[PDB]
Amino acid sequence: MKEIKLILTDIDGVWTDGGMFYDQTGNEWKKFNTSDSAGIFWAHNKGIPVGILTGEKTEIVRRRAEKLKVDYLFQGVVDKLSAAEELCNELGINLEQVAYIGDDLNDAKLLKRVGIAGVPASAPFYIRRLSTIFLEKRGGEGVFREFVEKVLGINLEDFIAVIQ
Amino acid sequence: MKEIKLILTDIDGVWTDGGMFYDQTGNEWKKFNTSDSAGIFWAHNKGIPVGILTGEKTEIVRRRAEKLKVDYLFQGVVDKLSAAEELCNELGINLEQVAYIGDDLNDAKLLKRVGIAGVPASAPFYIRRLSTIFLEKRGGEGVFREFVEKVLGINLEDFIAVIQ
Amino acid sequence: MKEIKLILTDIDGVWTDGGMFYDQTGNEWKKFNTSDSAGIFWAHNKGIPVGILTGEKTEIVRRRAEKLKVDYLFQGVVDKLSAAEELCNELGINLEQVAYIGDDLNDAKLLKRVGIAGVPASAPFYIRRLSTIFLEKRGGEGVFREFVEKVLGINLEDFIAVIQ
Amino acid sequence: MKEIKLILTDIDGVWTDGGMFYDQTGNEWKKFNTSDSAGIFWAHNKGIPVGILTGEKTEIVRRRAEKLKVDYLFQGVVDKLSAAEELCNELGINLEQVAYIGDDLNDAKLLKRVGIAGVPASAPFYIRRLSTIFLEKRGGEGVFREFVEKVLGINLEDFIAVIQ
Ligand SMILES: CC(=O)N[C@H]1[C@H]([C@H](O)[C@H](O)CO)O[C@](O)(C(=O)O)C[C@@H]1O
Ligand SMILES: CC(=O)N[C@H]1[C@H]([C@H](O)[C@H](O)CO)O[C@](O)(C(=O)O)C[C@@H]1O
Ligand SMILES: CC(=O)N[C@H]1[C@H]([C@H](O)[C@H](O)CO)O[C@](O)(C(=O)O)C[C@@H]1O
Ligand SMILES: CC(=O)N[C@H]1[C@H]([C@H](O)[C@H](O)CO)O[C@](O)(C(=O)O)C[C@@H]1O
Ligand SMILES: [Mg+2]
Ligand SMILES: [Mg+2]
Ligand SMILES: [Mg+2]
Ligand SMILES: [Mg+2]
Repeated sequence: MKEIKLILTDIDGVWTDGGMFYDQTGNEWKKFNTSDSAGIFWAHNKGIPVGILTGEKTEIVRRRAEKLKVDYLFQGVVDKLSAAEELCNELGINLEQVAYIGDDLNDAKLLKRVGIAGVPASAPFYIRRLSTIFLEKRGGEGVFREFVEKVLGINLEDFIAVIQ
Repeated sequence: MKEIKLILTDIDGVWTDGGMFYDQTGNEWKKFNTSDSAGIFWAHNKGIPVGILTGEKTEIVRRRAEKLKVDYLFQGVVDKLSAAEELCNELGINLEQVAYIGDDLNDAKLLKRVGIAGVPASAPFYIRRLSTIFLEKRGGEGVFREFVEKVLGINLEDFIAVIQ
Repeated sequence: MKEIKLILTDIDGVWTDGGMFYDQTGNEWKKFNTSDSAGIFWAHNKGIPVGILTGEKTEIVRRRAEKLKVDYLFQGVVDKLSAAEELCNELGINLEQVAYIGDDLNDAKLLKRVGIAGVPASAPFYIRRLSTIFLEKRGGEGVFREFVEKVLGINLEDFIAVIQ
Repeated sequence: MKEIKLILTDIDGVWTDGGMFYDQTGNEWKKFNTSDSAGIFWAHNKGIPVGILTGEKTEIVRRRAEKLKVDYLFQGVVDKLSAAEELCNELGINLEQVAYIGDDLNDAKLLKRVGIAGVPASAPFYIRRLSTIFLEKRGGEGVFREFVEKVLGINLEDFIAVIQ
């Protein structure tokens, strides 16, 4: 499929089902899926970097990005298209060489500009229709992994090669 | 769609799937869905205030309401119809100009009196039948967003206009 | 529906989906569903007490029981049939006048001896086949409410009566 | 079913749906399903030890292993096949007498070598195809219980015998 040099991803509604847990004390949680770490694995296996673009800003996400050895983390991003363009500048690539997955309004402008756009099955219809590949999985169900595997054309042969 | 001047909403079973998480220490959680924040976005985009009426009283909900810039928050409400009527008086509107979404016994009197009544798909059947519009989504699945988008007639053109 | 004078219930797998959340510090959580409180409402409306029999013993459940004004709470119960017999003996009640809902091995002896036995849709097949009424809901989905409404014959007329 | 002398299991994605909950303070949760404890019950009832092999290392799992009286607990395992072979050598059994359930890349080598391999319905397709028995349940839904019951041929007669 289309050649990709950078994989970018939103968090809420992609790495999660959109859930934001609040308690009585000011603490907050997100629920990640260990399945998604394999998306980082396949990307790094093919020598492709992964960056997170999120509108939120939390220690939750910083620690998760650390655990998964994500290459870039941008939090509190107000303009994701600008952020992506700037990062493309740094790497000497075009948006045409980027695969991005997001699920909501703040992702729309960037989704429309990238080489491959992914949107989970759980997303609003007017975002889902921006997706250029079909994703079966919902947010939090391992849809980041699904996206990476499809974008990179990971097949049974690739699997067999890594489990020797 | 009927003219609407105020959107009101329950929390438990609408903004959540009814889940109430308890630990061993007296703390408590709810799980919100980031998708519902777009309900506030659309309402405010159309100049319409949003109010929360809940029979619970928690810091959980105080914090979530603040995060989403909800216009009105009423907690520990014992009589939601009276509460809605009083707010209408203060605003110079009548219940026929209100859209309300709720899911259970304490919402029924108000559901029967508003201009547009919404009830999530997850709700008890005797409450569900009070709904005057069909909602596909369950509590916690983004059903508040679904309600707002339906009530305000948010369409593709409206979406295209905001992502420019 | 036959005459019922006491409604008894398990917690894990009935009031919850079986979920037991553990953290890194020795704390523990359960997720309840606010829908189930209506089960207590209907029982009390009909003048029927509710008791909890659970094999676990937690502050989680003590607090939840208090919040819902449950009439009886017995925790750390090893022999649920004996516990039920002893409670009923204090109240003058025959097991045939009891409705009990449970979901697992420790509930089977009691389920086989009560007037109405309920088992959630999510339960192991060997237990589900002991249910004497059909319950559509899974643990944590409001199946306690479902059980009470069916056992007490709660219909649209009862609903109309409480909201008028 | 074939002769089994040891049951081994992964945690994340088998005993859970893969969920990893992070808060703002460095704490972490997993959500277990009480249903899975019956897996240990049946195994011990047939005189068969159970061991956990997991690549994570948490107090969460120490606590859950203790609660369920699991015979062996190995965490931070990087090579599950080697760990299993070493354990087998110690017990004087071979891999053909082991039943193992896992869901992801780190489980594949061992799944290919055991006497009975189980993989939950929620797992990646290239792992699921390694399963030698059909499992209907997803991670966190009681799939460890399902695996044990199938591996040990637990039938209605067994159930009847234990509830007398
Ligand atoms: C070899 C491997 O893939 N390690 C991955 C593990 C396993 O999925 C986990 O140990 C299963 O139990 O998950 C992480 O720790 C995680 O999602 O938190 C990230 C890590 O990159
Ligand atoms: C521009 C915008 O829509 N901001 C909304 C964000 C994004 O949905 C989030 O940043 C996605 O990562 O969610 C909130 O913070 C929230 O649900 O907590 C409310 C806020 O109004
Ligand atoms: C009138 C009524 O139903 N009160 C019930 C409420 C409402 O369901 C809740 O206020 C909705 O927001 O829930 C509880 O507080 C609860 O489940 O914790 C129990 C209580 O008996
Ligand atoms: C007799 C029995 O099987 N006890 C099991 C209980 C019951 O399932 C529970 O008490 C239901 O309320 O679950 C555990 O405590 C657990 O999953 O934490 C393990 C324990 O082995
Ligand atoms: Mg998002
Ligand atoms: Mg409600
Ligand atoms: Mg139970
Ligand atoms: Mg796993």
